Amino acid sequence: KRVVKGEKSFFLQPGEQLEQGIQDVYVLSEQQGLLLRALQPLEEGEDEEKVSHQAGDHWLIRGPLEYVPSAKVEVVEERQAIPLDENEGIYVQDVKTGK
Amino acid sequence: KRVVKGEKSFFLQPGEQLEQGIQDVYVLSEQQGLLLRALQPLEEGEDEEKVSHQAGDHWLIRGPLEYVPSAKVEVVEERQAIPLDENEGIYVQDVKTGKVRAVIGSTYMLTQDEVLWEKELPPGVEELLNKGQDPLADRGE
Repeated sequence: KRVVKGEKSFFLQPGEQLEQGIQDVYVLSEQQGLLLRALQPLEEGEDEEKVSHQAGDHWLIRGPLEYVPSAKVEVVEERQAIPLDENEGIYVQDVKTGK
Repeated sequence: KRVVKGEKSFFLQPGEQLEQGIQDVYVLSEQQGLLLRALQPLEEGEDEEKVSHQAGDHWLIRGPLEYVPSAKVEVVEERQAIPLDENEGIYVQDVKTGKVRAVIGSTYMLTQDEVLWEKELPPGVEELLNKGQDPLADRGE
């Protein structure tokens, strides 16, 4: 597969095909995040540092940004921030450790 | 038999055949593991060290990894990690030795040769556990 993003007009050459059609890019505020798992060992240098991810790793994207998924990356779930007043709280469970 | 993995396009030459078709590779997080038994003495150097396995050996694979089964390896069971809160636990039984114990605290995936044990209680004690919560509270009846 091959991912094409941006302003671009092209013809589908004989053999090529779109997977699901023309898709719109994820656009995210700071109240919004994406949970998305790797499928292969991959690298992505968005900032100066390089984040690596092994074959089954989930991770969380967040912030004012636009994100287009890679071919090696599947998107699992869209998250939102929970607006917590001071002296209000939730009970989270870190399921890797259990705490 | 012969196992072909990866991005590859080929023709089935005259005589050849697929065993069950185009199959998708096992992909595993750290909450997931595979139990899979050998059928012949085999070697596999995934890391620098070499693990050997005799003809009937089960073992457990775990982690962020992708795994394609060998022709000498049969897959028995898919495991998941049990999310255990602190001060919560399960009763595992190592069936090679027999020693049932209690593993309490962190999350736990049952290794090779471990099974879940069931703790039964004497009659009426379960009625005391579920019904009577706080004997300072509901001690009236």
